This record gives sequence, structure tokens and C-alpha cells, in this order.
Amino acid sequence: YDIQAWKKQCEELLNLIFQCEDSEPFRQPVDLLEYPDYRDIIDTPMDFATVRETLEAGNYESPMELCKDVRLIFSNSKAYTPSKRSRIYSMSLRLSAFFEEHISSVLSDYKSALRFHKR
Ligand SMILES: Cc1ccsc1C(=O)O
Repeated sequence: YDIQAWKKQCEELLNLIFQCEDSEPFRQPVDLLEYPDYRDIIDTPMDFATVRETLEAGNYESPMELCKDVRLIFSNSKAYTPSKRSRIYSMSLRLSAFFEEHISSVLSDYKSALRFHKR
């Protein structure tokens, strides 16, 4: 029932994601010089360093907000990919599955703690 526990749990999940080779195209903003049409397709860019920095600045109120930004990294990859068989998109699918598998308990524990607090 620790209402604050989600923050360090998310910091540790982010460390695992940064060690995963599949995260490399998503660690920093998409290079607009390499993909000049990126902002014509994507309205809101997102990357793992921005998620980490937002978390570290104390600018997420809940793990649900962090989840929404991580999921935006994956929907952007799905929207920008020219093919569902592309290399970078194939990396985002695996990383999405890894993230969803690990974030489920963080969300569940946080929601459980809030419910206990409301009692
Ligand atoms: C950044 C990028 C470039 C080609 S596919 C892709 C993606 O995010 O799926």
C-alpha cells in the first residue's frame, strides 16, 4: 500500500529498457534531419530520455501518466513506419511487449494503494 512506490519502480523499469538493444532508436528524439517528413506524420514526438527526465523532475503525478507517454512512443513508431515488417517498428513491438509485461504490476499496486488510502 505504498502510494509513492511506483516512482522508483518506474525508474528501474526505465533502466532495464535503456539496457535493451531494442530501445536504441527510442532513447532520444527521432532525428528530424534523417527523417525530414517525421513531423508531417507525427503530432507529438516522445522518447525514453524525455519520459525519464519528466519522471525525475517530479512532473508525473501517477504511473498512469508515465504509461500514456511510453505508449505514445510505441503508437508514433506504428504510425511512422512505412511497413509493419520494418526493422525499427519490429524493435518497438518487442519493447512494447516487454514494457506492458512489467508495467502491469506497477499500475495494479499503485491503484491498490490509492483504494486502501480512500478506505
Ligand atoms: C523512427 C522510425 C524510422 C523509420 S520507422 C521508425 C519508427 O519509429 O517506427
